[PDB]
This record gives sequence, structure tokens and C-alpha cells, in this order.
Amino acid sequence: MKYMITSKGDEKSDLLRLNMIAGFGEYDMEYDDVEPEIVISIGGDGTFLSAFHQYEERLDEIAFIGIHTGHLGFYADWRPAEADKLVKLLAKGEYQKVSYPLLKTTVKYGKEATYLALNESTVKSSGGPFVVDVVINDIHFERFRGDGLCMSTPSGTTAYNKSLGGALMHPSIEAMQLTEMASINNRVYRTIGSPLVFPKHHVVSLQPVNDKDFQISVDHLSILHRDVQEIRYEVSAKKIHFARFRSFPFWRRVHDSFIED
Amino acid sequence: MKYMITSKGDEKSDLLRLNMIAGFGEYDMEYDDVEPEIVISIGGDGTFLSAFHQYEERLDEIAFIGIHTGHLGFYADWRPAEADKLVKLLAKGEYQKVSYPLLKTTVKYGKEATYLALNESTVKSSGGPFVVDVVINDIHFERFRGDGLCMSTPSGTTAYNKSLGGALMHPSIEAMQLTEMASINNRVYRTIGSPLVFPKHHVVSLQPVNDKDFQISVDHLSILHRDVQEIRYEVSAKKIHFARFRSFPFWRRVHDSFIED
Amino acid sequence: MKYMITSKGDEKSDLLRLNMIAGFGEYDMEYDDVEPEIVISIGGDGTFLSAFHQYEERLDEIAFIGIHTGHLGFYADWRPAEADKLVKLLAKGEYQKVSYPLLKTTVKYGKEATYLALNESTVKSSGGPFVVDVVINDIHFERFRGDGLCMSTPSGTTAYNKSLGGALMHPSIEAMQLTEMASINNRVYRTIGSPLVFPKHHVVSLQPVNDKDFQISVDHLSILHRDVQEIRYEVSAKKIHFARFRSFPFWRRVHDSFIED
Amino acid sequence: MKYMITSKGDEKSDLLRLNMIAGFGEYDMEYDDVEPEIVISIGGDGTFLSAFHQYEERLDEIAFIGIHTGHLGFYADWRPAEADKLVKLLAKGEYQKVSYPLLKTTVKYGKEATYLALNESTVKSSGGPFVVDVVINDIHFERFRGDGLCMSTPSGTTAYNKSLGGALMHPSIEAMQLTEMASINNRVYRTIGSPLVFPKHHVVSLQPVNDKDFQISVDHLSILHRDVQEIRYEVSAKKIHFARFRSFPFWRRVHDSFIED
Ligand SMILES: Nc1ncnc2c1ncn2[C@@H]1O[C@H](CNCC#Cc2nc3c(N)ncnc3n2[C@@H]2O[C@H](CO)[C@@H](O)[C@H]2O)[C@@H](O)[C@H]1O
Ligand SMILES: Nc1ncnc2c1ncn2[C@@H]1O[C@H](CNCC#Cc2nc3c(N)ncnc3n2[C@@H]2O[C@H](CO)[C@@H](O)[C@H]2O)[C@@H](O)[C@H]1O
Ligand SMILES: Nc1ncnc2c1ncn2[C@@H]1O[C@H](CNCC#Cc2nc3c(N)ncnc3n2[C@@H]2O[C@H](CO)[C@@H](O)[C@H]2O)[C@@H](O)[C@H]1O
Ligand SMILES: Nc1ncnc2c1ncn2[C@@H]1O[C@H](CNCC#Cc2nc3c(N)ncnc3n2[C@@H]2O[C@H](CO)[C@@H](O)[C@H]2O)[C@@H](O)[C@H]1O
Repeated sequence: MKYMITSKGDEKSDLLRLNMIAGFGEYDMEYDDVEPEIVISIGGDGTFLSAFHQYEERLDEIAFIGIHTGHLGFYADWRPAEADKLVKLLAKGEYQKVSYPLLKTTVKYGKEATYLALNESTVKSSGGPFVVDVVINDIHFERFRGDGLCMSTPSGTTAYNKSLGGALMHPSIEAMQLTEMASINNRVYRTIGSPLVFPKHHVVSLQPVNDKDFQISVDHLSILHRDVQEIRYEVSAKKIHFARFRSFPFWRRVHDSFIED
Repeated sequence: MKYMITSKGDEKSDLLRLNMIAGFGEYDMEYDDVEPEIVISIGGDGTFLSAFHQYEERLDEIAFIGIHTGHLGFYADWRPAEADKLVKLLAKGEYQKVSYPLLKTTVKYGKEATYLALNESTVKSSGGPFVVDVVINDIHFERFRGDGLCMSTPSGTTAYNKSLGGALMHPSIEAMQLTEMASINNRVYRTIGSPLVFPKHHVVSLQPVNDKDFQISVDHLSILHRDVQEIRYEVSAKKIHFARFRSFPFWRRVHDSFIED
Repeated sequence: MKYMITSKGDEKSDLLRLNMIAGFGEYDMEYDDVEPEIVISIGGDGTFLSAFHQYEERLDEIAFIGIHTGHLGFYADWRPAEADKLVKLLAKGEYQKVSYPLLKTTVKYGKEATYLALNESTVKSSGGPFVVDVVINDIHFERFRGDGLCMSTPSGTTAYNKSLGGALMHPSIEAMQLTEMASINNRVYRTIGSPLVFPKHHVVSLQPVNDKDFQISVDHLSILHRDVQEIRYEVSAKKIHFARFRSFPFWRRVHDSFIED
Repeated sequence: MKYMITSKGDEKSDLLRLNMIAGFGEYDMEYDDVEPEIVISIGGDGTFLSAFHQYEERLDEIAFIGIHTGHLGFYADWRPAEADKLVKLLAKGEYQKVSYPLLKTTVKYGKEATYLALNESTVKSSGGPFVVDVVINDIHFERFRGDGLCMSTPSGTTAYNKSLGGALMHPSIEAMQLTEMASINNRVYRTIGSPLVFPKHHVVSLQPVNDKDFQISVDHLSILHRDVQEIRYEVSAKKIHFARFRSFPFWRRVHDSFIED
């Protein structure tokens, strides 16, 4: 069908992209980077993140495939030497699609803005101290003071969430995980400490206490938001779809990336 | 209907039990500790754990209620002063049932035995070093050496799982979480470190490397198992049913128990 | 002798300062904020930090005293109601001095600058990724990638160092502790993870890998340093001197601030 | 001088021992396992621990040397291929001695017993719950409930202490570090959480609350002590002496064992 290929931009990924385009020309495969039905990312996980946000408005009509020219990524889980076998299998079709949950972030002001995250979304202060009240389904849970907070998708738990002590989470679970960044706990400040895992339709809201400026990240994107009234996290109704051609289980991918390959 | 009441055995819980039995005598409520349809636990979370394992073979025909005479427990979430209002509401019926997932543990030998856990199940060594190979859905994930491993239900994540760095997990999520107890990580030993969260139908198997004797705990029960060949963890098809009369959300219960009440 | 008093600037601390000045006027006590021999800080730990850096060039000729108008601080360990008893005891003299170690930070460019820290000094990136090589006594120990690194004094271990998992450390130990901020550990990145505690004359040097811009903090001060070639940490030869009038042990102060008071 | 050699007992270490004995016979070196002045340990760190406790009553008249037949140990820091160069250098003498601090453990009953630890000493319960009051220099610091507590020497911080989140500590620092094993922290139980580092002459005392039976470990030794009234930890006045022939810094040894070799 219609397809497009993005590249890390280095010498290896560019020519792998040109070789796959040539191989696709031998089939009923049309290159289209406007309405593709298959998006191939050649590079690292950062390259795949850019490809996802490049087409985050047609997620239900797109199947993503990642090819790792460097090391094995959690999203780019195809080796470069298997590119030709991928072209053939991709041209035929009749493959199985696999869907991972995504994180919806809403930032209200005093017109709201929404973002979609594949890894996570984090909130930090704009210079001074970071203090927010954490509200869960309209119930005040805690007043957090520290460096910041991180809300991760299931597939994002092996990323920033992992470095913050968060738990690793299978992507078949439609949920999101909240982790602390250097929370203060003394006589006057108290947080839960533990990571929190929230199911679908649970809404975690962050509300300012004094400063209303926050540095909000969505995957690699990081924007300074001013006059913030609320930051709302919830599992998105949208999901990302991967084209899967062989069995590469999540825990196997975890083992290869962190234990040994 | 048919009901029974268990007690912590102290002076306060025994007389609260006798007062509720008397109040139940004014309704169409029959006391039966053989085939009860409502099981009332008066005491702490340990008292509720004993009540659960006391009737773990009729979980689908029983609704549990916990009353905390000491402090607020995650399972005993009714105050003693609300006992009479509980009797009346319980006698009428037409209440809503709430179900939490449970953990199935299977211990094979060289005849297998199965156990049901409401909080967690843990494995430790019988004296010497603890070394097990961790297999996930027939895939070897890691060789663990340390003090032990803990597999927690969602409602158990606020218990032993919490003290081991595990994440707190909403009980609507049908899953189980594995946490490490003092794992060794050097040049020759490597573990994931992070807690792992497994969905339904995922089977985590522990297999001995040298010593085949393990101290296996299931909630408060702790038995020394000899000649062990495998320990299988998976989310149980069985679920525990709570009788719920008012809104007491899980995160609110977490806030009251750990942040402030 | 010569003395000065600094204030948090709020209504309570200003008038407590004026009352102590008046009480000092009844003794052979001269107010001098240029060459004081006793520096009294009225406010929080942040107020005491400002008083320390206000006179960091005459530390060997100054004894510090902290009065906490808000809550008990680790440095402001005198209650406001004990101000008059403090005036009398301070006027007589013949008190015992207590010394805590300090952290020396050196930032070299391509003219070096030195800083003195009572709590800690931290390094973060200027926007992008933070990657530094960690060198210990001219030996390359690790390549760190993450949010940043924190080097704490003994008295600073109960502060930022504590929130990062660092160990609490008695101030009689002349040493410094290094803790990680969200380190990346996968197939390509490896750090020690554990906090490191360094004795006197050990030099920990941070060296850039790509980006040479770093946000370097020294207690409350935080400056963006450009064209950085090296950041050198070592236990300072300088020490801060506290005027001590009664037994208030460090672990007791830890118990009151974190366990209960 | 007088010397002795202990062996792991496997085929490789036994013959390396016999070869060094033969090489020692060509010098003024007398084999004596009763009053040796040089103790050579061939095996792992466990073999070295046994050699230390084998001669813990003549530590001031003994210099220890570790040879690692398996992997590099923190105490056995000599490769087997360097055995002959070690014989020659050891026969000549005039080498530099290096001393590490040790941990003194005292267990009182209702006749006290004292132990010496090179790695650490830990306390756990005898079956039920572990609850102790922690007293620091006669001041009650906390009531600990959990799995247990670990008190580590500086050289022991890279061992069990490391797996419990403790900080790594240079052995030139005469001190001891206390770490928690799965502490309970809720509405009724509160511990410091962070590891604690204690200087010389600080006495940490553990006192029972209910159960007076404890499983107390001292390095590899683990004994069930009954009718316990107190467990006293303090930095020992005794120190272990290593024979050092070349520069092998502690942090370099840490890097090789945990980062890469
Ligand atoms: N202090 C931090 N610690 C940990 N992580 C951080 C931090 N700061 C930011 N980040 C992560 O940086 C991401 C952006 N950069 C591209 C990517 C990625 C990635 N995604 C995953 C994943 N889902 N699972 C396992 N590894 C992953 N990586 C791998 O992240 C590593 C770092 O970039 C590379 O090794 C990727 O290959 C952010 O989104 C956040 O997650
Ligand atoms: N080193 C340990 N650290 C933490 N925990 C441990 C440990 N060792 C064992 N355990 C837990 O001991 C349980 C058995 N005892 C009755 C109970 C309970 C309980 N269940 C929960 C829950 N689900 N959520 C929040 N708190 C809970 N408790 C509360 O546990 C506290 C301790 O008993 C009391 O404060 C209960 O009130 C085991 O099952 C395991 O979980
Ligand atoms: N994410 C962070 N987490 C923890 N900490 C951080 C963080 N970010 C920054 N910081 C600390 O902020 C300090 C600057 N602000 C004044 C102070 C202080 C202080 N010093 C100590 C101390 N030595 N021991 C115990 N508590 C202390 N405080 C108490 O810090 C709390 C916060 O300000 C107040 O409760 C003080 O009372 C920095 O220096 C760094 O340490
Ligand atoms: N759950 C646990 N987690 C961590 N550790 C534990 C645990 N349970 C017990 N232990 C440690 O077991 C020691 C007894 N066994 C011989 C040894 C040793 C040793 N000493 C050190 C050291 N000083 N620094 C770095 N590594 C060291 N080892 C290395 O410990 C590893 C395990 O035995 C091997 O890799 C040795 O080589 C105890 O003393 C305690 O420390």
C-alpha cells in the first residue's frame, strides 16, 4: 500500500532507506509521506519517537515498523540485515497488528492544549522550586515538592520511568505509571514515594501551589508553559499500531536490552 | 442471608462480634460459618487475611467485609462505630459487589500443590544462598541470586511489595507484580532490578539452580518446601468479592494509610 | 564581641532580631556586620545558607548560630522562645565551638572559579542530554548519562542527597558523598548506581563528553556555566564553626526532623 | 618469615598453593599455620573471609594477601598468573601494609559474646516478625519493623550493603554503615529509610520489643541467638592489615568489579 520511510539522517540509515525504497519499487508499493499506511523508522528509539509524533493524527490508519541501525531499541526491533526479508513480507501483507497504549496530556491555561506521548510526559519547575498538588479522580492525594513527576506509558516504563525506580510494565495493560523525581519528605512534606499505576479512565491532575510556570516534556519535546492552571494525565483512547511479522515478546526485548543479548 | 463473623480474639473485637450477631438476630439473617454468603472480619488486615483463607474454596459465593478495631486496614475499611449502620445495610441487601484479582501459586515436586494469595507470595532459601532461574512464558529472563522474590496481587502492592520498592497498583488491573529482595549485581550476576508487572495469562516460573529447598510464603502462611522443581505464578481465574456499601476509593484508602488520615 | 544578625525578612524574624539586638545592648556586645565574630541566623535553613555564604571569606573567625522561627532546621536548631537565654549565654562566652566539613567546587574554563558549599553542589545539563565522564583521583571511573550528579557535605546528606537515595552521614566524618540523578543503565550505558563516599584529599572530577554547558548549583545558588572543561570536587580545607551551648546531637536532630518531634 | 596458605579446596587453588609453598622453600620462608605473619588466601572472597576469621585473634601480627582463582574479588585482588612474582616480592619483604576498619558486634543475654566482622553483621527474626528499637549513643532513634538490619564495614559496603541500597564507602574512613531490609512505613510504623553512616566511638544498640530470638549473621557465620537483650555495633579498635605490593586503588577495584574490567 502507501508507505514512507524516515531516517536517522546518518550515512548508514539513509542508504538503507534508499535500498528499501528500491526494493519496494518491485511491488505494488507506493511511496507517500502524506497518507502512508506503513511508516518505517530507520535509526534509534529517538528516530522512532519522531516518526510517531510525525503522524500522530493518523495513528488508526498507520502501522509502524522500527529498524535499528545502531543498537536494539524497544521500538526499532529489526536488524538492518533483515531489511530485504522485511520488504518482501511487508509487500505481501496479511500481517498481524499489535497495539500499545498511549498517554494523553492536557494543559489548561487562563485555551487548553493536548499532547500524545509514546514514552512519557514529565513536569518540572521553570527555575525555582517545584510544588504541585496531586489530584486523582477529583480527590486530593498529596502535595508534591521535589524535582518533578513522570507519567509513563507501558512501553515507556523501560525508559525514563525505569531510571526513576518505576516498575516495568507489559504493554497489553492499558494503564499509566507515575513516578517521583527527588521528592522531599521531612516533617512538613510528605509524598507516597512509591510509583503509582493507574488504569483506564483514571484522571491524574496536577495543580500549581505558587509558581504557575512549568517545563513540561512530552517524549523528546520540552516546552515552557506559562500561566498553567492544570495538567491532566489519562490513558488515551488512541493507540499506536505496530506491524508485527514474527514473535518478539516484550519481556524478551527487555531481557536483550538490559540483561544480555 | 447466611453469614459469619470472625474476630481478632481481643476484648474489643469479640464483643463487637457479639453485638453484631445480636443485631442480625432482628432480621432474616442466619449465622452459618460453614456456607456463609457474607463473611465479616473484625480486627486487622491479618484477621482479614485469615478470614479469606478460611473460605478460599467458596470465594464466588461469598462477599467479604472488613471492620478495623485497631487502625484502618486496606481490607478492614469500616470503623467500629459504624457497625449498627452496617448491620442494617447488610440485612436489606441489594448492595454492589467489588472484585479484586488474586495470585495463583503452584509448587511442583518430584504431587504439585496450589495456593491462593490475597497479598503476595514470596520465595526464600532454606538457609544457604538463594539462586533461581526466572522463566517468563517459557522464556529464560534472568538468573536471580539474592534474598528472595515477591509476587504481589494489586491489593498486595501496598504491603510487602511496597517495602521492596514496588509500585502501587489499582486493583481494577488484573495483574501481578514481581519485586526483588536484595539482588546481587556484579560482574557475574545480573538481574533486571526493576519491579515487573505481568498481565493475565502470563506465567512466571522459578526453577532451582542448586539447592532445591525453599521457604515459600503465601500471605501469612510460610512453609518449607523440599525437592522443589518449579514455582509457577499467574493471575488466578478466581477473584475475591467485597461487599461495598459506600464510596471508599482505593487511592483515598492509600492516602489515608500512608499520607495522612 | 562583634556580632551580627540576619533575618528571614518576615514579621516574626525581624522583631526577634530587634529584640536580641536590644538585649545585646545590655552587654559588651557590638553590632558589626562587616567583621562579626558571631553570626546569628533567624529563619529557616535557607536563611542560614544565605548567612553562611554571606561570610564565607571569614569562616575561621566566625561562629554561626541558627534560630528557627518556622520549623526545626538542621542548621537553625534554636527555638525563638529561647532567644533571651541565648543572648545571656552568648554574651558571657567561653562556649564550645563545633566544626562541620565543607565542599570545595572548582570550575575550569578555556580563568577557573571556586565555590564553597555547606549543603551540596549539583551539575545538570543546559537543555539537552547530560553526559559526563567521572574521574576519581585521575582514574576514569564511569561515563554518567542522566539528569545530573549531586555532591553533598556530611550535613548536606539530610538534604538533597537524602531525596536521591543517599546515605545520612555524621558531620564528624570529613568526607563528601556523590549521588546520581536518574542515571541511564542499559546495554550501552553503565553507572555504579550506588552513592559514593569520598574521604579527604580524594578529588572527583567531571569532564564533558559533548555539550560543554552545565547548570551548576552551589546550595541555593545556580549558575549556567559555559565552555566548561572540568568540575572538581573535594573536601575543603575550610570548615564552618557553630557556637554550641547545649547538647543537641546530630542523630537526635535527624530523629526530630524525619521520625518525630 | 612465618606464613601459611589457605585454599578454596578446588583443583586449581590446591595446586597453586602447592606451587607457592615450593617457591617459598627457596627462600627464608617457614610454613606455619599457627603463628603466621603472612596469610595467603587462594580462592574467592568467601575463602578470604574464612582466612580472616581463622586468624582474627592475631590480626595485628598478620598481613593478609588474597589471590582470586575465579573472578576478581575485593579481597582476593591478585591474579593466579602473578603468583611467582608474588612469591619473590613477598620473600624479600619491606612492603607497605594497608589497614581496613572492622565491625565489632556484641550480643548480651540474660554472658555476652563479641564478634568481629570484615564485611557486615545482620539481624533477622527467628520466624515471626522482626521488631527492634534502634538506640544511637543511648538515644532512642527509631522503632524498626521489617526483614532486618545490616551493619557494614567500609570494605563491606560493596557487598550485602550495596544490594540494600547502601552507599559505597572508602576504607580509609573509620566508620560503619547501617541499612534497612524491607522496612515497614505506614501510619503506625516509621523508620529513617536512608542508610546511616556512623563514625568511631558511636554505639548503635538494637533492643528487642517482643520476640527475643534473632538470627544474627557475622559475614558468612549465621547463628540463632536466644534470650537476647541487646545487640551493640561499633567500629572496632582492631583493624585488618593487607600486604600491598602495587597500587590497586579501591575505586579502581570498584570500577573493575561493577562497571567493567
Ligand atoms: N534521565 C533519563 N533517564 C532515562 N531516560 C531518560 C532520561 N531522560 C530522558 N530519558 C528518555 O529519553 C527519551 C528520549 N530519547 C529517545 C529515546 C528513547 C528510549 N525509549 C526507550 C524505551 N521506551 N525503552 C527503553 N529505552 C528507551 N529509550 C532509550 O532511551 C535512552 C535515552 O534516550 C536511549 O538508550 C534510548 O534508546 C525520553 O522519552 C525518556 O524516556
Ligand atoms: N518486611 C515486610 N514489610 C512489609 N510488609 C511485610 C513485611 N513482611 C511481611 N509483610 C506483610 O505482612 C503481611 C502479613 N500480615 C498481615 C497484613 C497485612 C497488610 N496487608 C496490607 C495491604 N494489603 N496493604 C497495606 N498494608 C497491609 N498490611 C499491613 O501490613 C503490615 C504488616 O503486617 C500491617 O500494617 C498490616 O496492616 C504479609 O502478607 C506481607 O504483606
Ligand atoms: N529536590 C530536592 N529534594 C530535596 N532537597 C532539595 C531538592 N532540591 C533542593 N533541595 C535542597 O534545597 C536546598 C536549598 N533550600 C534551603 C535549605 C535547606 C535544607 N537543608 C537541609 C539540610 N541540610 N538537612 C535537611 N534539610 C535541609 N533543608 C531543607 O530543605 C528543604 C528544602 O529546601 C527544606 O525543608 C529545608 O529546611 C538545597 O541546598 C538542597 O539541599
Ligand atoms: N543478598 C545478598 N546480596 C548481596 N550480598 C550478599 C547477600 N547475601 C549475602 N551477601 C554477602 O555474602 C557474603 C558472603 N559470601 C562471600 C563473600 C563476599 C563478598 N564480599 C564482597 C565485598 N566485600 N565486596 C564485594 N563483593 C563481595 N563479595 C561477593 O559477594 C558475592 C556474594 O557472596 C560474591 O560475588 C562475592 O564475591 C556476605 O558477607 C554478604 O556480604
